[PDB]
Amino acid sequence: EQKTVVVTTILESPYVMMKKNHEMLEGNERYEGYCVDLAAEIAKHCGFKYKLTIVGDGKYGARDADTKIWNGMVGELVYGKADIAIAPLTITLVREEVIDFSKPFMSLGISIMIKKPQKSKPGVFSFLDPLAYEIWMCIVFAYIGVSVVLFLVSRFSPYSESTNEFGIFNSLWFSLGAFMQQGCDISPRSLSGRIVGGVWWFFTLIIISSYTANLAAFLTVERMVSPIESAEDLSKQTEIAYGTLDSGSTKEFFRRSKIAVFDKMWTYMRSAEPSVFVRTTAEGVARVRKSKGKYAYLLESTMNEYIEQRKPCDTMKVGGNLDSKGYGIATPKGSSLGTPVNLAVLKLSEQGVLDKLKNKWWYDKGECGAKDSGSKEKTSALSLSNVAGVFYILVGGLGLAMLVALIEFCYKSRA
Amino acid sequence: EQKTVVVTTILESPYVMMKKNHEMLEGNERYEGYCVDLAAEIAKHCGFKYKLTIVGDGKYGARDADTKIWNGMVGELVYGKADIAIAPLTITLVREEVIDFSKPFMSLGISIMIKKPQKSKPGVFSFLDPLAYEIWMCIVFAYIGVSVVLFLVSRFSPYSESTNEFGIFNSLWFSLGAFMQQGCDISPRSLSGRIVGGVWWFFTLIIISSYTANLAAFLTVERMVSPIESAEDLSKQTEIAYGTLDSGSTKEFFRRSKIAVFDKMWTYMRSAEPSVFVRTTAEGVARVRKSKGKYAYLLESTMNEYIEQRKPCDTMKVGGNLDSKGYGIATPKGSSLGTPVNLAVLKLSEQGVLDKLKNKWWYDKGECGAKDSGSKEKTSALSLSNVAGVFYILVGGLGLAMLVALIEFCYKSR
Amino acid sequence: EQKTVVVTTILESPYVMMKKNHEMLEGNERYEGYCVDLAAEIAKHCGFKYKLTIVGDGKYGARDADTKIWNGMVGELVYGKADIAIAPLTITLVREEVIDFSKPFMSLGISIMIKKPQKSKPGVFSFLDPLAYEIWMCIVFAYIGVSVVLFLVSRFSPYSESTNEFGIFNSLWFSLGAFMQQGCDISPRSLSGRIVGGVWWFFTLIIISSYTANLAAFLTVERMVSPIESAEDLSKQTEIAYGTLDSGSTKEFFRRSKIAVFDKMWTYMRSAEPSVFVRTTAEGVARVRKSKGKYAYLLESTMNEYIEQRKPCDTMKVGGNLDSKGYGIATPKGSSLGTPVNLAVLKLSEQGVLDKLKNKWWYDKGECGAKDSGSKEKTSALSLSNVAGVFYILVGGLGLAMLVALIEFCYKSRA
Amino acid sequence: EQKTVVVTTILESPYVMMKKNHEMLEGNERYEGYCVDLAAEIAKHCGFKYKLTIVGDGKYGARDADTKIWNGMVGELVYGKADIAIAPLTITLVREEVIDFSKPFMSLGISIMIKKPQKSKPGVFSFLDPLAYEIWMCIVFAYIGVSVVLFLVSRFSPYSESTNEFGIFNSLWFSLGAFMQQGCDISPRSLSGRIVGGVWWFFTLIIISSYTANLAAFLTVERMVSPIESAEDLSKQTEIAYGTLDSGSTKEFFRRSKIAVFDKMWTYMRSAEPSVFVRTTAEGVARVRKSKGKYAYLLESTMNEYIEQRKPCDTMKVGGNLDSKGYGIATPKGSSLGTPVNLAVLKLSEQGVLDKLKNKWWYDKGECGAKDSGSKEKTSALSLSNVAGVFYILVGGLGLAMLVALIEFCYKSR
Ligand SMILES: N[C@@H](CCC(=O)O)C(=O)O
Ligand SMILES: N[C@@H](CCC(=O)O)C(=O)O
Ligand SMILES: N[C@@H](CCC(=O)O)C(=O)O
Ligand SMILES: N[C@@H](CCC(=O)O)C(=O)O
Repeated sequence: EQKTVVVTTILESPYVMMKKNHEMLEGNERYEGYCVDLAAEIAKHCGFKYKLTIVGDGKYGARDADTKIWNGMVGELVYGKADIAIAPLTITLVREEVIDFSKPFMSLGISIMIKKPQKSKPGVFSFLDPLAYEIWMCIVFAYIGVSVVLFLVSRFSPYSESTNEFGIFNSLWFSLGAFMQQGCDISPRSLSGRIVGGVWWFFTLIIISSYTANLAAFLTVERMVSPIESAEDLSKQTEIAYGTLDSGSTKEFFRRSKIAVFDKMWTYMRSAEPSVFVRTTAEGVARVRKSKGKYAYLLESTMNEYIEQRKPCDTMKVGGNLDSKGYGIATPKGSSLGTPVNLAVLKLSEQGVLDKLKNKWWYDKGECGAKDSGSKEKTSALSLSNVAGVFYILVGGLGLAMLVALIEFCYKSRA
Repeated sequence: EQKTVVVTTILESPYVMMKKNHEMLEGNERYEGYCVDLAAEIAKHCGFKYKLTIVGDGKYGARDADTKIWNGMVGELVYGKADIAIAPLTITLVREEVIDFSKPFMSLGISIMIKKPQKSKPGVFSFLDPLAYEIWMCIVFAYIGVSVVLFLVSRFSPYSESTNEFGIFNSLWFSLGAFMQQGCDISPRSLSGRIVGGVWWFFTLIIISSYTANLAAFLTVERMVSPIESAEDLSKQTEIAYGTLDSGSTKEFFRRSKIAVFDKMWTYMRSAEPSVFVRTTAEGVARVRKSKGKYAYLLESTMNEYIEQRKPCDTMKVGGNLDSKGYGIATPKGSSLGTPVNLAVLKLSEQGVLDKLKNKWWYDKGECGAKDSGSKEKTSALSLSNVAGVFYILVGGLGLAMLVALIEFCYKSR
Repeated sequence: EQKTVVVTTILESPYVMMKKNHEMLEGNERYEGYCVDLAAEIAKHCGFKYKLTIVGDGKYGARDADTKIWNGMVGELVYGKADIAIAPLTITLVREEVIDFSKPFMSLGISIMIKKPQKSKPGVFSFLDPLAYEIWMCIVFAYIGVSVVLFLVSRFSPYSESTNEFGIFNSLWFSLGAFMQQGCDISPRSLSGRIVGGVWWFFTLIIISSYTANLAAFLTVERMVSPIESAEDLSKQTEIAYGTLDSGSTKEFFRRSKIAVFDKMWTYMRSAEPSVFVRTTAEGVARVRKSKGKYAYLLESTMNEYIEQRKPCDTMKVGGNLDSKGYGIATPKGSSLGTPVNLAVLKLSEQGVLDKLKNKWWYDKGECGAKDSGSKEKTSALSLSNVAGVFYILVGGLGLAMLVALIEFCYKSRA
Repeated sequence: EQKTVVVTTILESPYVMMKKNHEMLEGNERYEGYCVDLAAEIAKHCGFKYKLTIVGDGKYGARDADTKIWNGMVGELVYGKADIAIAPLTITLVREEVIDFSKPFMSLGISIMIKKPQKSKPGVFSFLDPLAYEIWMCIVFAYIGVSVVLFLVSRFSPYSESTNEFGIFNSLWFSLGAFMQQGCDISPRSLSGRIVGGVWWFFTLIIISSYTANLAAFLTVERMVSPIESAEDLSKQTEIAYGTLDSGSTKEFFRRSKIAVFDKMWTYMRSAEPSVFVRTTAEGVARVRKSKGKYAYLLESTMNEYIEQRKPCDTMKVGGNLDSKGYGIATPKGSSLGTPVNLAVLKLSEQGVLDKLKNKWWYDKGECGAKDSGSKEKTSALSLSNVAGVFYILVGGLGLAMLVALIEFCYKSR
């Protein structure tokens, strides 16, 4: 052995994660993840020891403005602080000119991530929502007064007061049957009473119509929600905001491309304020979760499709991949080990362990059941929950009437 | 000029804007006069130092009557206190008399701006809206006629008369209960009466279904409708006062205008009470936003559009352009600089840099861009104020209902 | 002297029009219009003899790139067959370099033009349209059958047929009461009759709801028509095609300006086939009038304002002016007439005689001005006409029942 | 001294187009398109002389079985008919090892294409649809319970036998007459009975209002049917058939892909009985359009998005595409032409000129703006089919109703 090769790597799940008790372990053993396995396979096949090292400045890095200095992991490769890079370093021309890459071993595209919109489980009494509290309260008050006036008018000295059935209790019973439009078994005969009947009928006719119309409009508006799709709406949408990782090559791609859609996006991202960019993936996704709908995030599809299956399961992909790129193992210019590394990559590809490792690492952590897949878009049908409440009132009424009849029996058996 | 010039300029947000560090920036670097420094191409060719200098009077300037004294920009040019102006100033013959002008770099016109309309409170009797007056009337006459005809045939000589309930009072009662979809105990029991009952039921079914459908449509889609649209409306104006900027050449234009509609407008604005004119852009803006429903302000369309995208997005252009005029460079008569700089404007129009000059200010600040019907806030509950009218009718009817009973009681007292 | 200067002009209303008796008249009096009047003021100020001449090739003309031979009126002015031109020749830089122009005497803007949307005249029976013919037919049969079956089953012997009131006529009367949801005076007694009643009730309950829902939808859709406004979204609309005059200045404007919306307009004008372009203003207007709704036209606003006020009145302005331009008297390079002509124009402008002409040729010619004022038809409410039909049925029913009572009298009166 | 080369190409409609003067022109003039002007630009940079020819086999063509002797388009290179290929051909290692390939000029991947869905014939019982299934049972059980409780409370010794009319049969009849608003023959005389009578009315009012509202919502903004969410479903179902273009590189990709779903799909298509593979793009299109969506076709998405715009717009992409692959120029081993064109491809790749070509050959050909619903349909009346179901129920009810009377009469025949 000549020397242990110094390897640079940057923390991102599931490529690299801290071990449960890494502070107790050896420097190489401190880490666990996809890249730890791939590095051990390279170490086996190429036959040399290695030292895992975290990137000190913690970013992939790009050309510095107006200085042409390189920072990040790329910086560590060109200024000789380390010998080989095993990390999600993406291949693009502007860095190919100064560092060398192996053959690609994984494929990816750009993706968009948003919060899941809502969980709108209907309330036990949502059916009242069209009319609001005040109207119901005033309807209740009017109900009483109508019966009281009808009764008082109906019973007075004909100066023969017994010649009508409109007692107090019947004077209540009539208004309720009137209000539900169920008709009645009796009719008032006085001029005053006929006036009262007319006006209560008109009141009913207005109210029921207004309620039905408003409810129809309410359900119709919901149908046209039309959520954002295919990333095209973000060309014109402006209530939403979006941004990307800093110093990543997503940013270079957006500011360098000239396709009118992505040119418009870059114009937005360079003019939108305050700064939409974010310095780490973890707090970027935390920013999306906090914004609870208003801020979207752009990221590599591999990472997006890792996250949405994790425990919180509160976010999802939208749209397809916008382009295509690949990952590669990287090494300094003219490093003689680089071609052995390419051979190792080719052999591990042919042996299919690149499949083995991915099938190990992604699906086991996919503990979310992926329920509510969207394969049944409500079928427009009005579910029982939306009106459930109404049955409770009916059942309670019938339950009450039993007790009423029982006390009526106990009365009639002793009065 | 002494190989040096002080370029007359005015702070107007679409064309010249103060930099933040204005306490310490000085010279042209206090601003971003990209609207000028391309026309300074000939200033580059001649190499003379140019200072973008604030116009001393802070205004477009004017020419007095009688004395013909020239104010602000105009004064300082004609008095030789300044030498060249690249200010956003209107081409007009009254100024061509004493100064000369380049080819205009862009064209614009008179525009009119009002406070953006907003939904008002519902009327107490707004529950009537879906059917309009005529139908609400005709229903009544139909009801009367139907009751009378039901009465008549129901009291044909039975062979003894009055062998049925159907008196005129009872006939009105029956027809009223039948319209409202309520339990009516008595029955025609006879061919002509049954015929009358049928059609009346059909009629009431159709009316009710129409009303509910139309209201449902009404509550889904809203349109505020602007109250005015044209200069003709401004000639038929009820209360909304209007006037141009003071010292603005549009005012002189109105004084000059001979066409009968504009002459009537001018004579009104002359005969309107004082403080009908305003002296500054900010004053007009503040007056318009203060004028919830009382005043309207006239300004150039380019400023109107430049404001419309600012915050708050609560003002709007209405109507078309009233005329057309150019904006251009102005200079004292016969200046050795004013002649060749016209070549700059020409060749820059050929280069088409005018498009960049526009975009950099009107479109880079698009900000408050397109809003449309895509998604809406929840319609929310129907408020109590929107149907309140109905309750008053009910309580009024009940309150009335007692009096008839009391008078009946007193009537039968002897 | 002056050798009878020749003036070129192109026929276009209202600038120049044929005299109705031009078949036999001679001289400049053979014409009428704005321009032939204005020629008299030029002759007044210059004091020369002149002749009107019709443009042979009938178009204003353009560079005709790749051959670079001018044509039209401009052709006649540059190749020396025309001494001076007085016509709606607009001033543009590509012309000023070949020919001189005077000071502008009138101002113009470009405008869009469209057909009126035809008014939705109500029908005498428009109220039936929600429910389609076949259902209206079949309801009658269902009614008849139900009534007959109810009668037959009601009056079959219970083991005695006098025990129920459900005679044939009463059986016909029950069902009509039931359909309109207006209750009834009597109820079927037997099990079979109760079954029939329940069935008919369910049927009517479905029908009435379906009718109301459909009608509400039908009205709602009408509201959101949202017709083309400001006409710039013709850059986004594609169902409606639009043309432009050939060899006119408008045809140059869309190639020569380079604002993005006009770029895509010009791209459309390039690609659309059959060609949107047209040879003469009259037949372009004819194209718009016949190809109602789906076709549109671009023209100078002065000409549009002339057209839309004429008696056919079937077309209108839309949107504002796009830019600003003017017309001037024109003359060859170095012609001595040019400056005298400019002085004449200046004098007539200051003397306001330009208006003294214009007023005669537009304000008197307009004879259509009907616009909604004071109140508006379109606002919200249903017209009487929309439900007119219903009142006729009611009136006819009441009118019919009189004759029934009269024949009832005629029967009994000789018993 | 002089030298020329022969080129292979294929008439793929977005990439190469037959010029109308197809009778007698040369291949360097017969054709236009993305491949044609790409080749012209390449020859502009590299300077070499060439002649265009169609691939003589006219197809991609399959590998020779068990020998892999190359197809026409590759053989014309390997067997010296041509020296350079510029065609929509997939980059793959099974080809790269035999011939060299340029840097890819585009990145693309497989997608499904299916027939655009259309309105189906309405179901005979579609009148049920708005109120959902479970509710209908609850209504029935509530009706029964209400009738029983009414009867019991009506008859549990209200003080006794014969004191009231409310038999159990009559109680059920009352319950039914109260729901569907109609004539009420009798009424509860007692408090408990009136309580029972009350709430049922409120319940029926709510139910009816809800149904009629929702149906009206349904008939505006239809937005219906989505038969396939992704090829996942296509792997779960078996009714709709599918397959790739024959000899296509998709077939080789599936032949060796280790993903369980794709391996299942491969084993199925290999095991599929009828002719699932098609030889030409035209065949795949015609087969899909014919099959009314019962067959689905796999292709590279860059064709799919082009065909989508070629009217009629009756085909659509679904799913977010499958994978990523490159298209590039190819060159046989040892050919000197290889690197001097590869450097030109690199030049074009870095200069971005390809974006002009993409605009010229895809986006300038965009026509089908009906995607955005640029025109608004107009509603139509309900057909008899859309409600026909209820009539059968009515007639069946009457038919049943007649039989009871006869059996009753026969029962009372002794
Ligand atoms: N780490 C990626 C970028 C990741 C991202 O921006 O989402 C790169 O090397 O560019
Ligand atoms: N811009 C105008 C002032 C505003 C106005 O005329 O109303 C001018 O140059 O005088
Ligand atoms: N004669 C007009 C024609 C206007 C047009 O049709 O565009 C001109 O000078 O261009
Ligand atoms: N014809 C291309 C693509 C076919 C496919 O998509 O499988 C090739 O075989 O290279």
